[PDB]
Amino acid sequence: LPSASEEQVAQDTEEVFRSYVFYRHQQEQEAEGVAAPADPEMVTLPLQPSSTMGQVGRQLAIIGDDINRRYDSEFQTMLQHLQPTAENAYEYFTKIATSLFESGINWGRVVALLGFGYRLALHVYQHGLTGFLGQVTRFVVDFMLHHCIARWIAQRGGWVAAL
Amino acid sequence: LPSASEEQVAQDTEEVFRSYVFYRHQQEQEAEGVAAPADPEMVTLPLQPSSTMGQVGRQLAIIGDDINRRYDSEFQTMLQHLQPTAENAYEYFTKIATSLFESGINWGRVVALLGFGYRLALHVYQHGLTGFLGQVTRFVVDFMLHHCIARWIAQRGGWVAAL
Ligand SMILES: [Zn+2]
Repeated sequence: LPSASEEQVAQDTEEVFRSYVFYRHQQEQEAEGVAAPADPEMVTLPLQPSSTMGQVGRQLAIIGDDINRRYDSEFQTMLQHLQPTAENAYEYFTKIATSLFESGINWGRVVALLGFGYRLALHVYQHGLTGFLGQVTRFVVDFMLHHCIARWIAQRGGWVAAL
Repeated sequence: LPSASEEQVAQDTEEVFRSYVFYRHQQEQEAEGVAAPADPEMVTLPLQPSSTMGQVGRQLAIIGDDINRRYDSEFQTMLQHLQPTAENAYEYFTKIATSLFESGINWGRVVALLGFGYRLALHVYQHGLTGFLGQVTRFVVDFMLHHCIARWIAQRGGWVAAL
């Protein structure tokens, strides 16, 4: 039977990324307590915990905690310099996302991209750019569609292959 | 010989919309003088006046002056209520763009979409959201790609068919 198409995977990315952000933020609160950076937008976003995509984004947040520390530490330092406008956010997002996939696609790099979206969203919020988390979501969804990441994931069996 | 593909047209939209915005803003300055709403972002954006897409966006700005007055007057009134965040801008953009093409595609509706992008960009700038004109450009480019407007234009002979 047919598994998810490129188009279905590309649509699914919205929910995977929202779920990743939610559970990653929850994990950061668990690990850092009152030291965790505040972003109420990441607590209140749309969530369907029991859905397959909700489960996938959660699992990527969990495994990301252990495999993404390298990509992450740098992201934090290399974002301190970004200005809170939509254009600067887009330009930075696009340069870094492009660099992550220059030598091909793998699951660790997909998780890195989700984590970079997370850090970017958090940074712009901390610098006063509210109402932008949906925009970072759309940056991620659209980048993965047009840069053939959704196609690659469909070829691996869809987002469920990440469970 | 092959004319522009869907993909080529979709890419061309960036330059068409930037050129439309530039020349429409110039026309508004010519018609309104010191009454024209200020948006320096629309004067300094990237422009290639002699290119085909630069010529097309200019022509759409000119013919738009006479055919878009209906769509426009309403846009101005119905945007007064939009809040300056990326999310609200996206949600409004998407609702209105969707409504414009619900009963199909024609050139007047394509110009209406460019004009709505113009008004939205101007509104959010006037309400303090700077650095967002590229974002409205990307809303327009991506909407026209995924809503098969670029495909329709390719079927008409490409953006040059609008000259
Ligand atoms: Zn797209």
